[PDB]
Amino acid sequence: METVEMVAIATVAGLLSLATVTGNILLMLSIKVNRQLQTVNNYFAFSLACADLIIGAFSMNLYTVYIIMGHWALGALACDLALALDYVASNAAVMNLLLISFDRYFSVTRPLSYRAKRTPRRALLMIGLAWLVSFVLWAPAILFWQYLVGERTVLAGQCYIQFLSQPIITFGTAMATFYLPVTVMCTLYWRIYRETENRANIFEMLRIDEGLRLKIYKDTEGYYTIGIGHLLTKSPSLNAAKSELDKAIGRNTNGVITKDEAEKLFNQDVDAAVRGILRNAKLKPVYDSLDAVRRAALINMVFQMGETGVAGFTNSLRMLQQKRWDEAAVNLAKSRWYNQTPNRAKRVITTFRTGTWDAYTFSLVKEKAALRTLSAILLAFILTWTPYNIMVLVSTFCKDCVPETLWELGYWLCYVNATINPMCYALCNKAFRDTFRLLLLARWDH
Ligand SMILES: CCCCCCCC/C=C\CCCCCCCC(=O)OC[C@H](O)CO
Ligand SMILES: CCCCC1CCN(CCCN2C(=O)CCc3ccccc32)CC1
Ligand SMILES: CCCCCCCC/C=C/CCCCCCCC(=O)O
Ligand SMILES: CCCCCCCC/C=C/CCCCCCCC(=O)O
Ligand SMILES: CCCCCCCC/C=C/CCCCCCCC(=O)O
Ligand SMILES: CCCCCCCC/C=C/CCCCCCCC(=O)O
Ligand SMILES: CCCCCCCC/C=C/CCCCCCCC(=O)O
Ligand SMILES: CCCCCCCC/C=C/CCCCCCCC(=O)O
Ligand SMILES: CCCCCCCC/C=C\CCCCCCCC(=O)O
Ligand SMILES: CCCCCCCC/C=C\CCCCCCCC(=O)O
Repeated sequence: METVEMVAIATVAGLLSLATVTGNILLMLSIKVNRQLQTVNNYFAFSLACADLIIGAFSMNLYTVYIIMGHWALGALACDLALALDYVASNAAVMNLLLISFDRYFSVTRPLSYRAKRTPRRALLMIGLAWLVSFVLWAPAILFWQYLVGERTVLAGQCYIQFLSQPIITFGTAMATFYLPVTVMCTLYWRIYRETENRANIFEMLRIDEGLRLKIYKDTEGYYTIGIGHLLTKSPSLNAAKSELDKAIGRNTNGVITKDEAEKLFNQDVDAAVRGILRNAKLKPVYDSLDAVRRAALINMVFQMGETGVAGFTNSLRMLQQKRWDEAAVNLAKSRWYNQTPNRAKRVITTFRTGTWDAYTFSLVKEKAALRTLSAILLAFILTWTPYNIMVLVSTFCKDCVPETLWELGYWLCYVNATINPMCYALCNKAFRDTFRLLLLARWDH
């Protein structure tokens, strides 16, 4: 390698390492200095930043030395230890991406039962297990394969994993670390998006029909309430109501909350209502037989008159289960319910009749920062890791079709995931972008 080629590689790779270490330290410090970013799902983001910092500071720089020098010059022990660290960190990054996906999946699908289990303590446990599993999977095999086989067949000046002899063995690891995790995370995201779409529609339906209050008010029974009919306490005190509200949210609200915080309390109420319906012998067979649009209409009815109230419409419920919607509409309209709230009742009835959102003009699904960041980090993983994993796939069909130069570029592209991952958080999350800019401007002055 000529002197001009050595300088050019050192500059580009050096600047790449600097951008990787800076971005991941900015991600870690943002969570540390800003309390609003100290959420359970950001514990996994911090854990991912740690794996990416190892890639940026260690893997990128030791690989730059290996490229420039044209061989491994640090010995056999340093080779096995550097490979163990590189593969353990890369595998830990994938496991944190799986931890982000699964956490967001259970918090959107089950916001009541899972949120009782979703604590920093359990997050710290899952983070530690993801790091330990990654260590036990790679490090023993990398260090001790030579002793099992009886010879170290990796030549002096070379540095690669000996247990990955046949490309089919490498393909197995590619299936385990990329192909299967990607399929799982894409399936998870699909269910998350679908659940969010359905839950937002119920939120908008009840916002029109019941009403949304961002400040503490009193219900018909005189009890302190907030959002869309969310009971805070039955105690005749405002301080007791503020205490229950601060406990459920996680900040000093002082009686005033946001639409997003009200949507979070609403989704917990939806799960409690759906839990009731499935436990109710009169409401369970009709709910299971109904589509997502007509299910929301039933929940709306439950929110207004309760479980026993809706269950009292024996003939209407049976006709809805029989898919006789025009006939069910007749019985539901000839009730005390229709006489008390005719506008809300006719909108609910039309929904049962058509199975569409024609009674309300509904907006498209507003994708929150959480959902947006999830697809960004998942698309970033696929983008950067695809070239190397396709090269492994090519190798199984034809032995030496992939040249050494291409493996090197595939490895570099793979490392780029560590660089663009903090950029995804900055692009999708406003709170991250502002903290990043705050930390950088403070470092410049002074
Ligand atoms: C024939 C070759 C065998 C094929 C390999 C099959 C192994 C299945 C692995 C992951 C499934 C993805 C689901 C993710 C949940 C499991 C988390 C886990 O422990 O997987 C570790 C994985 O190696 C981290 O890359
Ligand atoms: C868990 C899934 C697999 C993830 C892959 C595994 C391969 N690495 C590139 C390894 C590059 N490399 C060398 O080729 C020689 C020695 C060396 C020392 C220190 C750092 C790097 C190297 C990118 C991610
Ligand atoms: C050197 C600065 C980095 C440039 C950015 C990366 C762009 C991709 C580079 C591809 C060119 C590498 C291929 C060179 C041919 C020599 C291959 C060989 O015979 O070993
Ligand atoms: C080379 C240096 C790179 C490391 C920089 C990252 C800074 C270290 C992070 C500190 C974490 C802040 C301490 C807060 C502990 C929270 C634990 C808890 O959940 O109770
Ligand atoms: C070589 C050194 C690297 C060590 C690898 C192990 C990484 C383990 C990850 C760290 C645990 C994450 C803790 C979460 C941060 C808490 C932030 C906060 O709420 O204040
Ligand atoms: C369940 C222990 C798995 C070991 C931790 C390693 C991290 C990678 C796995 C991610 C799954 C975490 C999701 C929480 C467990 C729910 C069980 C399930 O439905 O799969
Ligand atoms: C992944 C690490 C593998 C550990 C190998 C050690 C083998 C010996 C077996 C002992 C394991 C028993 C410890 C169980 C943990 C205590 C229960 C708990 O609180 O979770
Ligand atoms: C968070 C990381 C974001 C990733 C950044 C990638 C930005 C891609 C956009 C740059 C424009 C260059 C692509 C132009 C298309 C060329 C098409 C062609 O081949 O003719
Ligand atoms: C199994 C746990 C993983 C171990 C990770 C530690 C890896 C560190 C080793 C490699 C870097 C070598 C340090 C540079 C010194 C070279 C001096 C020389 O021998 O010429
Ligand atoms: C010198 C070795 C280089 C570092 C390699 C890192 C891999 C080792 C893995 C096992 C240690 C367990 C990880 C730490 C868990 C604590 C974090 C937490 O639980 O929040």
